[PDB]
Amino acid sequence: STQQLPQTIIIGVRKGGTRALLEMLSLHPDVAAAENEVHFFDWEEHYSQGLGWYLTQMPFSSPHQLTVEKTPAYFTSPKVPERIHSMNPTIRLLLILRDPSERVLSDYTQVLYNHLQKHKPYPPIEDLLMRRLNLDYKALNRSLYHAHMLNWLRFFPLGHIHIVDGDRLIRDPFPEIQKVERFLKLSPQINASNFYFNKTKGFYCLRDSGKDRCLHESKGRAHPQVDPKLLDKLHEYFHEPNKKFFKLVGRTFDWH
Ligand SMILES: Nc1ncnc2c1ncn2[C@@H]1O[C@H](COP(=O)(O)O)[C@@H](OP(=O)(O)O)[C@H]1O
Repeated sequence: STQQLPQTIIIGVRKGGTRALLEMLSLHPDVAAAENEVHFFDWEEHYSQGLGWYLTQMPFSSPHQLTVEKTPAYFTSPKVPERIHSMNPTIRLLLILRDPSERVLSDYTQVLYNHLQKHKPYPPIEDLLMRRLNLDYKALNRSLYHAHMLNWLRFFPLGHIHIVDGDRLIRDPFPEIQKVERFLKLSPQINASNFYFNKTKGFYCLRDSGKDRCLHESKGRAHPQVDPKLLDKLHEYFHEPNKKFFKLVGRTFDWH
């Protein structure tokens, strides 16, 4: 066993289901996953240390294993594509995407939770979204998939960026995971019996080697109720950006 630079990276999107994807992929015997978000290419304190530092953060892997890490920030970080390209132009990238409006709500809910833990006030999402639609709200920008995808496609062939349907992963993960295995040239080792639905959790959980487990409590939070009129501004806001994205990647998703 040795440390190797990652042959694939889960690059985002933030709140798209990056942890679920990593854990599920790690069920494969030929996959070695970094346990934590590495934040190599996006944090200057990390990137300035060089690829040698990145290598030290990698899991140890056997000769027939792929090494993977997930850092959700990469996708929406302008500087990151060029840096990854510098490390490895032929790398295979995984991008997991959810409905952009739902992703916005997921993003808000996490930041709300962060504030609650610190006993700090945080405004209802309506306050952040409206001002007309508030275009200064950073979570909106992270859902502009077309805009960010353009930066990546300058450096990487579309064929080397596999898009995981995050909505479908939540509903029925196995078929999505099968496509990831194929994309990565992995043998189809994962099976439907590796997944079981937990009604208490409200999400699918993982079964392997006799051990059963659901994702961390921070994964799968209830979203707030939103003024319907505001939700409609939200859906409308993304309607055209979605069209542009569908044409860019040659694929449509069942989004609002
Ligand atoms: N099996 C699973 N268990 C829990 N959450 C899952 C899941 N599969 C997908 N997810 C999604 O992963 C999201 C978090 O993504 P990330 O790890 O990138 O932050 C969750 O967002 P929500 O908490 O809004 O429901 C949830 O929707």
